[PDB]
Amino acid sequence: QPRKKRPEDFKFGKILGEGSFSTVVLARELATSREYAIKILEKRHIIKENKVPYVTRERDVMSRLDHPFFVKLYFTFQDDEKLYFGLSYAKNGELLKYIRKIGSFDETCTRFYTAEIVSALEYLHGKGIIHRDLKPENILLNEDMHIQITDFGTAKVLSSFVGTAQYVSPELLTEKSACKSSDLWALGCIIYQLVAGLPPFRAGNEYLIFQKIIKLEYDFPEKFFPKARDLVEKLLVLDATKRLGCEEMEGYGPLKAHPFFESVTWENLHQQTPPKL
Ligand SMILES: Nc1nc(-c2ccc3c(N)[nH]nc3c2)cc(N2CCOCC2)n1
Repeated sequence: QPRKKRPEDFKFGKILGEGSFSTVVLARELATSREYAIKILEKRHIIKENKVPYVTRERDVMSRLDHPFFVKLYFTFQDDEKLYFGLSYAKNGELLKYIRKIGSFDETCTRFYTAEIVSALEYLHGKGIIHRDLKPENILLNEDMHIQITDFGTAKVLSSFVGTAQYVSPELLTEKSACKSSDLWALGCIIYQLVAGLPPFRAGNEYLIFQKIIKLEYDFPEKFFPKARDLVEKLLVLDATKRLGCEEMEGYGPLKAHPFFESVTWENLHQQTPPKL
C-alpha cells in the first residue's frame, strides 16, 4: 500500500456536503490530478457528542463494500484535529436534485433507477448490512449518471437511532427495531417519490409525519404508473415481514420478478446506458 496521504497532498475546493458532524470537500490530489470527495470530521466534536461508534461503523462498512453502486472509501488520514475520509466523487450530486429539477420521472427512468437501487440493496443485504437511512440525498449520481449510495455511519452490521422522518419505517416508531425490511420500506417511499415527485408521507412537522406512517396514511396520484403503484403497495406494508424482497417473502427473487421490472436486465445494469432525464 502507498504512503499515508496528508492534507498537503491535496488542493481543496468547493463544499459538496454538510452534516452535523462532518463536511465533504472536493479535492484534487496533486500527484495524480484525481478528484476525491474528502469527508472531514473534527475529532473533538465527535468525542464530545459520542459519535465515535458511528464514524467507526462508516469506515468499517465503506471499506468492506466493493460494488459500482456504492461510493468508495479509498483512504483515510488525520492531523491533530481532524479525520479525513477519501470518498468516491459523484460529480452529478444528489438524486434529490434531479427529482426537483425535472419534477418527476417518467416510467423508463423510474424503472432504470429503481432497478439500480434494488440491485444495490441486494448487494448490501447479501453482506448482512442495513443502511437504515436510505434517501434521495444519500443516492448520488456519478458523472455517467449511475447511482452511488453514500453515508453509512448509521448503518447496522447484522450479527437506537431514527433516520430522516419521511422515510422512517413503522417498526422504528413502534419498537426501536430495524432490519432489511426498513431499507425496503424506504425503497417504497423513494419509488413513490420518483413517480409522484413528492414523498408519500408529508405533514407540517415530524410528529404528524410519524402519525401518518403508523396509520399508513398516504395515497396515490391518479397519474401513477399502475405497475409502479402495485410494487409500492407491496413495499409500504405495516408488517415488516410481508414486504416484497424481505426474507420472509423469500428475498430478491420475487422482488426483481415484479411486472414493473419486466423489461429489466439485472446482470449488467452498471454497464447499461442510463435513460436521459
Ligand atoms: N459518506 C458521506 N458521504 C457524503 C457525500 C456527499 C457528497 C458526495 C459527492 N458528491 N461525492 N461523494 C460524496 C459523499 C456525505 C456524508 N455526510 C453528509 C450529510 O451528513 C451525513 C453524512 N457522508
